[PDB]
Amino acid sequence: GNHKAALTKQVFTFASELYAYGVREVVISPGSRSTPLALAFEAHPNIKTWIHPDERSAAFFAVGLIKGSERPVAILCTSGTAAANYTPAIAESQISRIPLIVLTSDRPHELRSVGAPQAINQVNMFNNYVSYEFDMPIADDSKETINAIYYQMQIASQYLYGPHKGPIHFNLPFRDPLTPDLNATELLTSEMKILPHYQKSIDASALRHILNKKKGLIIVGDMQHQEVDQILTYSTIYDLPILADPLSHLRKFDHPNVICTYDLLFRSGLDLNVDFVIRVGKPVISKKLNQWLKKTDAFQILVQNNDKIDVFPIAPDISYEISANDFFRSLMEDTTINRVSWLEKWQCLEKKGRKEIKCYLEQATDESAFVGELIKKTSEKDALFISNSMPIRDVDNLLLNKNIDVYANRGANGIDGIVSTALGMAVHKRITLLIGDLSFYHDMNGLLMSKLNNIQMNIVLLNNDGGGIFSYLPQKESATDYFERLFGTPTGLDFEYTAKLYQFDFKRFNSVSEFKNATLLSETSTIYELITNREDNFKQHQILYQKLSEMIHDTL
Amino acid sequence: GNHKAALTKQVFTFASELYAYGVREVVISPGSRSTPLALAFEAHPNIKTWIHPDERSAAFFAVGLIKGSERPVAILCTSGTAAANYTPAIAESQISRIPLIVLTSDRPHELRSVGAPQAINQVNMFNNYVSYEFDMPIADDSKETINAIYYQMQIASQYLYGPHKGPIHFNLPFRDPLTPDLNATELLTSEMKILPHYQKSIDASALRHILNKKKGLIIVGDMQHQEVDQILTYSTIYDLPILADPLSHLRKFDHPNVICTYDLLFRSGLDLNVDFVIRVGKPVISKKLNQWLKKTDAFQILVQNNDKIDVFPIAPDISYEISANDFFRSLMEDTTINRVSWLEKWQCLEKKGRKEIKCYLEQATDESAFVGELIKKTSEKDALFISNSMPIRDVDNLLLNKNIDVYANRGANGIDGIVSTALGMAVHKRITLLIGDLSFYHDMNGLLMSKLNNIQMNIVLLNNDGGGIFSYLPQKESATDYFERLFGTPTGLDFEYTAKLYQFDFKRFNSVSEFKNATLLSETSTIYELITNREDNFKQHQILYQKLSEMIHDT
Amino acid sequence: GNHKAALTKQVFTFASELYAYGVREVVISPGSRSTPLALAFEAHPNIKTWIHPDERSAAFFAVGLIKGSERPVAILCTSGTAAANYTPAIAESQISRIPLIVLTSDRPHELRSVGAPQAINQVNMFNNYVSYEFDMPIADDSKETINAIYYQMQIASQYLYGPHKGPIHFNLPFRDPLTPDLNATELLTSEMKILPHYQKSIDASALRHILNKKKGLIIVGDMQHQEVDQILTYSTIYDLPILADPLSHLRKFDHPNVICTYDLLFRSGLDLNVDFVIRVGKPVISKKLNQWLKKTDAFQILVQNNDKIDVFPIAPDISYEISANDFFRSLMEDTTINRVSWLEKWQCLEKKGRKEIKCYLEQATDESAFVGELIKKTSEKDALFISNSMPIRDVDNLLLNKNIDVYANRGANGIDGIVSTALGMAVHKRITLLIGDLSFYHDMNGLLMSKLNNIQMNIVLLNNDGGGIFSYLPQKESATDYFERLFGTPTGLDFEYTAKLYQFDFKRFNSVSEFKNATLLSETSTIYELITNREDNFKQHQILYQKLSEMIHDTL
Ligand SMILES: Cc1ncc(C[n+]2csc(CCOP(=O)(O)OP(=O)(O)O)c2C)c(N)n1
Ligand SMILES: Cc1ncc(C[n+]2csc(CCOP(=O)(O)OP(=O)(O)O)c2C)c(N)n1
Ligand SMILES: Cc1ncc(C[n+]2csc(CCOP(=O)(O)OP(=O)(O)O)c2C)c(N)n1
Ligand SMILES: [Ca+2]
Ligand SMILES: [Ca+2]
Ligand SMILES: [Ca+2]
Ligand SMILES: [Cl-]
Ligand code: NA
Ligand code: NA
Ligand code: NA
Repeated sequence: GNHKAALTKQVFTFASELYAYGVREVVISPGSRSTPLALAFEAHPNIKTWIHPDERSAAFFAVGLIKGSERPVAILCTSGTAAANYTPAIAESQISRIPLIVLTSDRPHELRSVGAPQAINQVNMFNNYVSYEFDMPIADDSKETINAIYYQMQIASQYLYGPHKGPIHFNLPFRDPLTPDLNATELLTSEMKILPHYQKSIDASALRHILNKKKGLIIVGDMQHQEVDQILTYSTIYDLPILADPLSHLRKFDHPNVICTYDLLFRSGLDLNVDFVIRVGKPVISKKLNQWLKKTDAFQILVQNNDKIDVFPIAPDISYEISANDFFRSLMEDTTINRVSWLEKWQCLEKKGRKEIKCYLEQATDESAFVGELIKKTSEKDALFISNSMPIRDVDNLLLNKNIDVYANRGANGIDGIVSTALGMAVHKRITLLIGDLSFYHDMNGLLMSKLNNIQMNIVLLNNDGGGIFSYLPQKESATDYFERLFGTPTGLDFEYTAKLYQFDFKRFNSVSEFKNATLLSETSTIYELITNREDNFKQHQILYQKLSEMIHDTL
Repeated sequence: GNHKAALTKQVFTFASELYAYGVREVVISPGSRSTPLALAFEAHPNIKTWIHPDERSAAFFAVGLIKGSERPVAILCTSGTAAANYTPAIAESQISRIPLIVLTSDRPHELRSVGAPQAINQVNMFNNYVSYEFDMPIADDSKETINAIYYQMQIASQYLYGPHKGPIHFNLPFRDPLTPDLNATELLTSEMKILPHYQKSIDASALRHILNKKKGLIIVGDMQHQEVDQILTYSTIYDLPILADPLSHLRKFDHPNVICTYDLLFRSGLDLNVDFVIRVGKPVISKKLNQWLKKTDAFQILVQNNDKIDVFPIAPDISYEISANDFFRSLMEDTTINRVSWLEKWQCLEKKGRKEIKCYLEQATDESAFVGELIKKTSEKDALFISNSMPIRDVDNLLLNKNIDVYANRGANGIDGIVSTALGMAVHKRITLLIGDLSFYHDMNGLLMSKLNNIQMNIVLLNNDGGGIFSYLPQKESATDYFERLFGTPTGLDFEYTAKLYQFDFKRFNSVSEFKNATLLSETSTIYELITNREDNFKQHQILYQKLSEMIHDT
Repeated sequence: GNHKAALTKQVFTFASELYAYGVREVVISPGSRSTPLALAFEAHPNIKTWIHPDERSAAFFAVGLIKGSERPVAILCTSGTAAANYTPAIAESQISRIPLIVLTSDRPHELRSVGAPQAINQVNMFNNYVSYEFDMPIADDSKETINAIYYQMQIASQYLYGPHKGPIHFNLPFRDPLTPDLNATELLTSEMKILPHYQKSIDASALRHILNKKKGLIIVGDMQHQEVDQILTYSTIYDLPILADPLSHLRKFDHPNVICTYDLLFRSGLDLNVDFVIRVGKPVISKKLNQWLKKTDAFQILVQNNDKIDVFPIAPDISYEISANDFFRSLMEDTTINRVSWLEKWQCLEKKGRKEIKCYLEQATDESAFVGELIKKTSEKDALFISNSMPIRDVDNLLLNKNIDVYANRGANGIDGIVSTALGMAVHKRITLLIGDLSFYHDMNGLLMSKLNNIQMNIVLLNNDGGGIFSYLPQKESATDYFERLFGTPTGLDFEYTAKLYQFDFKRFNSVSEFKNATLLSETSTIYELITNREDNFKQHQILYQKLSEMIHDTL
């Protein structure tokens, strides 16, 4: 069997070469044309498989496995609309730099024709998002077509780790008959390639005249899956305040120089002249702080550990493509700069601000109170996955010194795929998901992975019956007559039926009090639905956004 | 063994199928990777080859071969930047709807990699301009890789004829070794395909209220390689004036209803009220007429025999995708109205305007005087290829009732590849090329085909040492300190040396008096360089542009 | 009016910010729609313009200015097929990593429509080649239209200098009226931005198990515009032979470990067993050495100082993105071993090989002898620009220890734009061009830059009236009847007329004896045409390709 041999050799060598570069699990979607490679993944004894019927949720689930395992994961689907369902997670992968390996199976080269049944053009179909894309040769007996696997995987490997990391696309034409020879297990190897690892440094001589000024600020944004330890060391030696995003992983250390309440301080009118700012990582969540960067005259230095850097919210004076740890290690040099006065001011504001939050949280009965209680209930060394919209903004204002991790899909900021991404992380981590009802409806299909494979994850569902974030927009007042139809968008759905469909336990609370004396338990994966009111949430959030306004004028 | 026989079969079949759908000649550029299909065309007894070392001029030479033969023509190049040089003529073919078949050879799929030596991405590299692009499978002995030719040639044929006409692209990977079995001549077939022929008609009931209004106008723009006879029939029966562009192929008939001086008329301040206009073809050359279309309140009907209709310069009231003949034929079987005084008003403007042009052409000493003489010197039933920039504007104003044809690359309006396109038509037609010096410089490499292949074609070279069209720009006054350097851009080239290099005879005229008593009949192809001055040309053109202002006010 | 001020503020700020990021030259092509930006470049007192009517040659001319100045250069053209003529130089810039800045002028959105007169789609029209593309907004009075220039310029700057270097695209729509206010000279500023610099390092310990083996080779390909000195330092300490390409810039040092005759050695039948190879830079010219790399089972390391690494001709076992100097200074932490015998075998072969080459050049009378004599004549510390096809193969075989630099277009290996690229380099460096007749005809229009602006550059034209390189192909014997028509392609042109047209001096040599006893350097730029015969060249080259056979007796 000349064809069966070549197809088996190609498909089994490809799966092993994916293993050789770090792939340990794949998410497969059912289909006919994907048969040869699907069987290779299942037969390979060191590649775990996950079968997912929904291609959209499957790709977001794989994004979750990548964020949880810190390894590249591959997805495999058949030809046609299946591949088109990958685009949302591929788009989030592009911005968030997720090493997602997209494999689309195709008809053989001689049979392809755009416009035929189930025949879209798949070659370079993700060109808008990926940095690597290749159309595999058809399998034959020659040595050159096998070496293409080694040749192309070596090129592709530069996009799976380091700063060039991002989604890649292999298009794989397969000729009938499709089923390979399952006896050739000798071609299912488990070798391990040596991966290149670098270390960077910069000469900061021309920068010491800035860094030696007194009123300096370190601003750390999204830093999931990066190391941040040397940021704390530089801050301790040089007395520099750190404004730390929730996704910076820096608030859990309880560092005496970490400022967590900056979004409330700036919202309430904090206005200080600062000499320089060191923006590290992806942008922060705080709308008000990002707007302050577009107004300050401070010297701006941006530090980001990826290629294709974007300088949101404003072009800095210099942009460094380097890891935060390597950057701050180049900056350590004995100097006699006293800025204790500058640091003691920020340490003092943060003290009073942390106190005012605790006073608001004692009298709060709104959605923000529910979020504060979940923060209190989360065990140390555990993790929260926070959905987009308001949950991630409440975490910013409310997470202070708890030793926990928070994760999010803060790349494209979509409300899609949150369930699937959280579940993928729960495969490897102890995580609890916090989500609004619109995102929960968006990726309801994602719960199938919990039902079929018993992935342990509780879900804290905030149900204010629509889009709450829009209450804080000007259209609530300038388009009152159309607000609830265009922006409210209530579903009115009974999510207790969702729990029974996907075999979650269900509990509903109508006040923070019942939530306070309850206990989240890992006996089974359960959905806790907390009922809030969007109008009530807006009123109470307004109270919170101006709580610090008195201390600012008082400290002045 | 099998490889040579599989490669021969695929490549000889592909060449034979191209013949079956209309291809009779190809323009090959040298290279190694293009070996198998290059030898196929040369071996095929009914496919003529042209070998051109400059891929840019080669693609424009193919465009000319298409325009002169009215049959699709293929170009073949090797992998790499050879394919990238095709892009200018591919972009011109997208707008002008030229059925140019673009064949790029590639390395085999298993060896492909963007960034390797001589390795750009050729798959869908012309996606920005073509309506059909295919990456062929590597040659096999199986029937399905051979049937892919029959399958994709049938799909690609819809872009070679009719309204979907335009450029198409095949990327052909070839595996080493690349030489085919030249003795397998049985696979070099010469079948001829039967092809669909349609006729269209529209329901004109909801257009009769417009068409029965008196003050109507038929505006015919670019109609190259299209049939226009029923336009004259409808105009005769219904007393409608025809504002005929030079490229409409209508001015040569000396029809009593064809107005040739509309551009000067509208330049001189014509401001008649019009009930409706029927715009047929691609946009006209006249900037002033296209501005008037953005101002008139007339009912606008657009008629174009091609898909992807663009509606320059303004969206009409209705757009019909139909040939001109099939459009006017569907309106002919109707009753008639009396609009004779409207037709005669226009006929009187044309008679006096033509009399004023004859007067101007006796005094003038500028570039437009040279152009008018060439029209007079052109033998009847012969053709002219007009460059872009000023020459196409001067033909618009000066070509009246002469029985000649005029062609031009009026899609992208590029100054590139003019020489090669003109020579391409010259293989099939009696053609004289009129061209400015900068465009002559641009495609000087295109002259190689005249030397190597003995293409009889004379060249009238209008040399004013720079870009004369920019004299009529507001920058000539508003940016005078920088004008000559930025817009003038003289070369100072002695084009007699170009004539010697490419084995052209040469003659240089400094005045229109010498050119008038000269003769363009030549034993060998020859280059006539006519020396003019850009400022002198600007000043005399402004008199020409305003000449009809007094006669217009006397109507 | 208001439009004239907003337009002026846009183009004057755009041109200044280009200067701020390093642009000093711009090559403008005439057109109407380009008027605003064209006058801005002319009016700017510290940007020099070149005016070129042929966009194809113009873009290759800019490539040469980038190579000569080692700065980014911008090109500007009007709408339509003018931009399409840029494609070949952009393709070469993609592979060779040339920071070519492509500026295409476009109609405003109200007149943007594919199919309209002179209206091709220009936005992302270079998606196939460039690393950055942007469609500028139409100028208006808002500050954000200006701020987009500062924002986008910082992003685009990362593609102009480092390992991410490559062609970038700006499409700029301009609305009538087009003339800017030339009295607003205050907006044409000459600030200079600070640009980041890094130093990388790898952990040599991961390669330890390989680099302690004795039969190791360093193979250095195209390294032009790169630092190369630490390769010599590393090879000296560790006794490693260096096979050096002409474009490696390493042959001009007479380093005891540099091998320049490897190609002839392989052609002459050299067989060798290698423990490891370290491939540095872009691929080597030698077909034999690249074919050998596909057959050896040595451990292979690839090191390139650019992103988007391709691994031609075979997949290495590991590949590093790092400069050669940073890589080898990292390998300098290892202790040495004993491979002195291995080095001696290579040093002895190179000694006899150089004597055999010198012997050949005394006897040869073909195209080869002309090239060998041109190298001898060239002044030291001057430079050659070598065309593709045979001249670059002959320089590989004949260039030994002459103290000169060699440059070429070795990305896409096209025969287009060679003349213009050398001329661009001659503006910043002392260079003589060596080019075959078919490539000379291909870029004949590029000589306009020499007539108009009086660039000093001699041209050595190897005229054999056809494609000489195809003599060495299997087609010469397999399809001999069609060879002259399809591969020879004689033009029969008398290039004395080309010299008169572009105001060059002309001298024609029919014998190597005439050429050896002549003087080339002169006050005026000269075209030296050396008539040779393709058939005799093939035969004499056969003797050269076997001139080193009597030195090879045993496998290395
Ligand atoms: C895929 C996608 N569609 C739409 C949006 C726009 N969007 C942002 S927030 C939001 C509503 C989120 O509602 P919910 O999850 O209930 O949270 P809440 O606003 O109540 O906190 C929408 C539709 C988006 N970000 N992503
Ligand atoms: C490829 C290309 N580049 C630029 C232009 C812009 N352009 C239009 S007309 C013109 C000048 C051409 O001058 P020439 O052919 O000498 O004729 P003249 O204006 O003197 O009549 C130019 C550069 C173009 N049309 N095509
Ligand atoms: C743009 C382009 N077209 C075609 C080729 C294919 N090609 C490579 S070398 C060559 C011949 C070059 O001839 P010439 O400059 O006279 O050099 P010779 O072979 O005689 O040394 C050709 C056509 C190419 N590399 N690039
Ligand atoms: Ca909600
Ligand atoms: Ca001119
Ligand atoms: Ca030659
Ligand atoms: Cl030497
Ligand atoms: Na498995
Ligand atoms: Na033939
Ligand atoms: Na200037």
